[PDB]
Amino acid sequence: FQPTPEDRFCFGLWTVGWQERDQFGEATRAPLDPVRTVHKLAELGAWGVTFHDDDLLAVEPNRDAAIAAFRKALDETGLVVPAATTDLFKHPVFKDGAFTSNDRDVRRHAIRKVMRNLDLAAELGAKTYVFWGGREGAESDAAKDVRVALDRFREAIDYLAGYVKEQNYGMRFALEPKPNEPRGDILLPTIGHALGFISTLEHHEMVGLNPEVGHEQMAGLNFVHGIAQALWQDKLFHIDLNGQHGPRYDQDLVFGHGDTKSAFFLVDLLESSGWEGPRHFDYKPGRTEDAEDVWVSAEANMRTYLILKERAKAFRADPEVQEAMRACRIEELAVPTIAAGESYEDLRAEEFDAEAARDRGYHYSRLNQLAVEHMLGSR
Amino acid sequence: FQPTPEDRFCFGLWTVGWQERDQFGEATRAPLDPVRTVHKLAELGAWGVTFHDDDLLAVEPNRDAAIAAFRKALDETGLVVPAATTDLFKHPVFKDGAFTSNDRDVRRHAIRKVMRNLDLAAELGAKTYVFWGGREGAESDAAKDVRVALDRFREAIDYLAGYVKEQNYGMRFALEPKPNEPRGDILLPTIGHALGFISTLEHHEMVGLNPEVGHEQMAGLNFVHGIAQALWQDKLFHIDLNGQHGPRYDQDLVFGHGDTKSAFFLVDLLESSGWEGPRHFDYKPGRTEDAEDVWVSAEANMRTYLILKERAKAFRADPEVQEAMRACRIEELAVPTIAAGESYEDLRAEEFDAEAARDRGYHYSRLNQLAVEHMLGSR
Amino acid sequence: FQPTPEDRFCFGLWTVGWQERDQFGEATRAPLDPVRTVHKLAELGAWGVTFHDDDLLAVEPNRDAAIAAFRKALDETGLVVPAATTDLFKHPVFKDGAFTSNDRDVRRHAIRKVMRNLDLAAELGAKTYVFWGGREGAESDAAKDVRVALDRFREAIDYLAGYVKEQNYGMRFALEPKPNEPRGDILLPTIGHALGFISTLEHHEMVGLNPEVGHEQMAGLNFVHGIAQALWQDKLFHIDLNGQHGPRYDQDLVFGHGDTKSAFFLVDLLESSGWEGPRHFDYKPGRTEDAEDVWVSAEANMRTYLILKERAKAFRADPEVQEAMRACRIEELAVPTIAAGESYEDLRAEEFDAEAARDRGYHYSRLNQLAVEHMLGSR
Amino acid sequence: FQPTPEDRFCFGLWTVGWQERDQFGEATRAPLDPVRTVHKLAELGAWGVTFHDDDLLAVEPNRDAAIAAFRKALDETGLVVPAATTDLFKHPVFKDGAFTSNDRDVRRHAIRKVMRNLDLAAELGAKTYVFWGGREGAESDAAKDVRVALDRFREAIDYLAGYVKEQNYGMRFALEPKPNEPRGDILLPTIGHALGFISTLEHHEMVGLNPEVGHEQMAGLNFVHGIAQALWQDKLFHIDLNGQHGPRYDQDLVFGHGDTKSAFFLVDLLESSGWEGPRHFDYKPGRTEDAEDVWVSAEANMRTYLILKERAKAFRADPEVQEAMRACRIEELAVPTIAAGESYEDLRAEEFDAEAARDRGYHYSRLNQLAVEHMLGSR
Ligand SMILES: [Mg+2]
Ligand SMILES: [Mg+2]
Ligand SMILES: [Mg+2]
Ligand SMILES: [Mg+2]
Ligand SMILES: [Mg+2]
Ligand SMILES: [Mg+2]
Ligand SMILES: [Mg+2]
Ligand SMILES: [Mg+2]
Repeated sequence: FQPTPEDRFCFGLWTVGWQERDQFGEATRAPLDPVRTVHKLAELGAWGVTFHDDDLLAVEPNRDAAIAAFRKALDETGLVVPAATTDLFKHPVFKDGAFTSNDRDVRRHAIRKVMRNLDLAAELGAKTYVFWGGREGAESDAAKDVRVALDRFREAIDYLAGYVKEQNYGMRFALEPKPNEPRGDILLPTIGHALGFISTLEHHEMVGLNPEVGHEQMAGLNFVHGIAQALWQDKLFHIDLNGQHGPRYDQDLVFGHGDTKSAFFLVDLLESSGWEGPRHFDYKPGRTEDAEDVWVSAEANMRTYLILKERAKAFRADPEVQEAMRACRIEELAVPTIAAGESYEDLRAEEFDAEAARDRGYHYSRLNQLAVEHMLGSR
Repeated sequence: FQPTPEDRFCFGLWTVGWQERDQFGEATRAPLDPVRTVHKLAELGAWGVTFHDDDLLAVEPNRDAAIAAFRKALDETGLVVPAATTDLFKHPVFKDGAFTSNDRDVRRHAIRKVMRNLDLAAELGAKTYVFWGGREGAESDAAKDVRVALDRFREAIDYLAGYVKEQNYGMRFALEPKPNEPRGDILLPTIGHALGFISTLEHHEMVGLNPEVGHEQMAGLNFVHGIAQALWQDKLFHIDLNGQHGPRYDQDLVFGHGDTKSAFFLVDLLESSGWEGPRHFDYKPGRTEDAEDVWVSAEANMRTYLILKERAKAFRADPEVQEAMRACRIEELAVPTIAAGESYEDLRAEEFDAEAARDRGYHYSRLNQLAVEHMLGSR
Repeated sequence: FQPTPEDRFCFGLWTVGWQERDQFGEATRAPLDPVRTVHKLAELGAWGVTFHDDDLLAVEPNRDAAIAAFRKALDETGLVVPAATTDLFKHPVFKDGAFTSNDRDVRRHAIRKVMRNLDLAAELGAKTYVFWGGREGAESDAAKDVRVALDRFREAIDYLAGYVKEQNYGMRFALEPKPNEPRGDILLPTIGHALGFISTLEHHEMVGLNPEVGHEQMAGLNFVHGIAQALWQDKLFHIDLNGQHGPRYDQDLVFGHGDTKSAFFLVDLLESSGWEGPRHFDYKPGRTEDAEDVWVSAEANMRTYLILKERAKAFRADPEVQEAMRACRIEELAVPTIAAGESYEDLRAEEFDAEAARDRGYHYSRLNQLAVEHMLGSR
Repeated sequence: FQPTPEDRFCFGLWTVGWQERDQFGEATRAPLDPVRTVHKLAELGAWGVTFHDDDLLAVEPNRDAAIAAFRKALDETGLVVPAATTDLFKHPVFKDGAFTSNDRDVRRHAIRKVMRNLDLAAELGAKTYVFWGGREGAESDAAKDVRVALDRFREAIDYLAGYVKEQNYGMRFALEPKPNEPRGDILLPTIGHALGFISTLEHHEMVGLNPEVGHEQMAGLNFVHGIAQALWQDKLFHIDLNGQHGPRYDQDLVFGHGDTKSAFFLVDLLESSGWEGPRHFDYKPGRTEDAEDVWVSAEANMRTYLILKERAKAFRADPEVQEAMRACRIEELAVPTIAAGESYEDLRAEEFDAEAARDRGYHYSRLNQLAVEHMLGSR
């Protein structure tokens, strides 16, 4: 269960570099030099790293010197930068939003900040750029008219998309939904809301999703179903893997360590679909954990993914599972409901005896049990 | 606070006619004759009624005789039928889904059942047809590949949309999202997921949403924000009003009796946007309630809406509120971030002093308090 | 992974016998003869069966004949009856509550109904009697003063406890908490609330808990922590095992098929604590499932428990895990904070350098990863 | 709606003094001098203030000078200190717990820190001392054996209770339940769990609850029902008022601004029960809000409470409401189920015709609607 380059595992600098200052307590770890993160991640088998613009400054406040030290580390290790993003949430000026601040001068500041990091991302070869609208939203319904906020959100995203097209950066945008926290409610709270928003964009073709396991689970939604819809619409441009124990604060646990059963079926879907995107982890080591524990937790993300991958591969390869699937008539769902040359009257000429068929079973008990037994390594 | 025809209040037959058989107990009220519902609703000031195809049979099992008695009641009262829908969830053959049953013969049965009621809906003048995919989904991830289920869901909806176009019925379709119950997870679980799905339809122009207060709240989402996005995309084709106390079983309370503050801001948004759709109630009187209580609860829906409407009208008309809104700079959100003749270099030529502006306040405390005081009738 | 009598697995008649009529659809399975359930469960390795009084009537409406057929089946198989309970929730007269109905004649009916089944339970050798107050509660705050409802709840439970003492039945009572459903909120909504209530009872010594995995999880609570507190107070008199996917309707999935990670740690705690109670399953096979699927799902409960038991046994036996636990200083939590002969001034004479110790790590990353790897059968 | 001393309104220093640094951003307000808070709160009509030990140091790092400046402000204003508490959650040494840290030296540090502030609280006349175990818990099940953690929790609380008895401080302890945040799960997660824990204490008589509106609502529980049980057990020693929008991060909104309907019924219960405790607010002004907004938000807490108090007083005084309550037979719940001289055979001699009574209604529709109409100020 050792990670390989083909696994395309990657981490944000802000994950292993998180200082673990929470709502009720001080930081428990010192700032981590991104240069050390790049070397330690490379040594563990990570293929790539991602960053917010300001992550580069964790120990070096001079932006030019911080960028140079980052690139030197990437040169020495061969670590790739598949994606980058903007910090539009820490600085107090974004307290009311970034792209959707009431204050026009703040909105323009946000756009300019992204443009500078778009420039840097392209030079590093990042072909995907992530947008998490963490400050876009409100704590009360009177504070923000969401129709007008979406006007400004659409305006910012389409403006930036036209910018990258003018520069011929060849990049795609990935919107990261989140239902709440730090805002009482965040705009585009789920995979679905972001998909609906994307379809109104002038530049819709180059905008897709960066769904996060824990974010959809904060709303109690099924992450596997959401990823299925993202794949179905060809909008899975990025993914963020972690763990979460349902609707509460964003926990950012190690992938597989929240809803493990859902993680098993997520890996099953990613692998079986042949999705070729990076397996990116957006997690926090934990406030109990020291500097050495950090690398244990980074390894744990990749190892858990690899174990679940083997379990899911064995699950689908098992003749007992393929037999159970046929008993459930799962493959019959792929047959079109309507035939190619079939008219409305052709359809209404056929009848169905619903009373003869009312006692059909679908035998998911067997398939469900084989799935669980495979996950637990007992088959 | 007496309802008028312009209020466009309507009820489904299945709401006041619910027998109150739940997961753990028998029915507490006898079947209600739809003819009596039409007369009692008309007497209370309702403008319209809606129905599932099979609702018409509550006391009369002969479909032709049940339709005739329904139409006679509608004739005598002047009650309108703005919308109709299909029962694709009670009969055991739909236990695995209707449009997304594994069994092709069940999928075709579902389509034919809808087509018959589309025919009847058009004759009654319903110009909106509602689809709640209550059986579409699964209790376990192994049971249903959602990519393939969405293929079949899209296929059914587009097929039916082409049917109504061929018949020149002039109707629009309204998809009703729901996150769970009766299925462990339902396909298209939120307003967002349905919007994303609609955008892939061949007949996307004639398909929109029927969001339900309690359904989005079962996922902890902000119903006012979701309706705002539906309005923003011009997809609010129908609405279902009721109450809910967050993530639990679907409660179907009287509108305003769950999250009252959210109901206040929902009415504020519906009225201020000028949305002209019907105010439809999808609720249950309650298992403690007898046949007479039923009509008290129906009146309570309309009365609560009307009180909240007056409170929201007074809220926006208050000079103190308009002053607070200006202090918050709410109106400045409507100013485009980017000017019409502004280039990228024009934008990057301007700078922003983020440190000079870090202590700006937005003064939502005052606006929030005026909103609450208006809701509570104290202003 | 074959069940043995020492595993003490048991099922309620209402679990495998559930007809799968839900809030939105008809029953999909026919009534199941309890006689057949007793034989089929015995054949699968179940050790015991439990029942509501009225479960015995599923196919035989004559109570005396139904009891006789039940006892004959138990005689032939050697199946034990460790516990019994009362149906105080199906009949319409309980629509407002049973012990806490406003109507005094309903409260007295409830008490008499329990007394009759207490009599039958004793004859069958049940030494634990379960109380699920499923109708005790309200949908609105105005409907039920909970202080007065708890007066009546306490009165009923203490009255019944004195009855069983007068009869020398030697039984204990197990209160089953549930946060909601079918009521908007149920009285004694969690393990905690039931413990607090029990401590006010005259007969507190003979009253404890029947916690259910899915019930605490409907409130987002940690079932393992709750069982730990129940064990800590010596009040775990019964347990109900199933699965649930967080806050939504009560799902009654196969044990281990909801939050599998929590199920792993629950089995770890039950086994390591040496708790000797029965492992009772309160689940539903599923509405997609036919009569044959039912027994697959019953077997699946016991098999999943047994696999998790082996994984947890291997987890604790692993020297790597014991080493990780020592690194975390887990065993040091068992050392009393205060020594036996230590005064307040002795304690205040010692000082602690909090700044020297601020960077201590607890190394849960390693222990967490070993736990997950053991659950997944990879160690 | 102007606050008076009899309203007993109070605020923690940490509420209006919160700097609004959250999980994703910097502080937006400067540290607030507690001296200014005492004067500004007094001017607004607050009756009291409470504090964590370390709150006194917000602008003055010398503890003796900070205490002296605090007491001078209290002298000048006549503001009372009804309660105090300990910061056992900010400092990194508490990252694994305070009373339930694995490390014995940390547990003893926690106890000594509380003892010093118990000493100061007594001098200020605080007769209630609050314990929020915010760091007591875990993010994973392997990290903390809750049985052993509760041993140490009980040990600390009983030790401290014996200390205050030895000193003759005459104070009572108030345990503050919270389900999660900052820990994945917190020990004693609800009102119920704390009540059960209290009943095992040697010093149980002097230990009760400090329930917080938003904390129970984070678990989806009914705060009014929980307060009812606390009152019923005579354990409501303190209360914390704020607002929350269901299961998500702890929001700390202005009281009445989350679940307003529940706040209405909470005020109804507090006032009608005659509970004489302080009405304490534990809230945050909001990250959008500046130094002046802070006092608007403090006033808003008291004003919202007072408006709801008037609405609830008018509700109960309304003859229409008393008539509706009688129709519901609410008063009949107060009649004991069993008569004083009634034997088991006397009870079993009476019979109940359940079929004659199955169609009784309870008419909560009318009472519910009158309650909502009163809350909205329309009666
Ligand atoms: Mg996150
Ligand atoms: Mg992320
Ligand atoms: Mg509903
Ligand atoms: Mg509906
Ligand atoms: Mg259950
Ligand atoms: Mg149960
Ligand atoms: Mg709080
Ligand atoms: Mg508090």
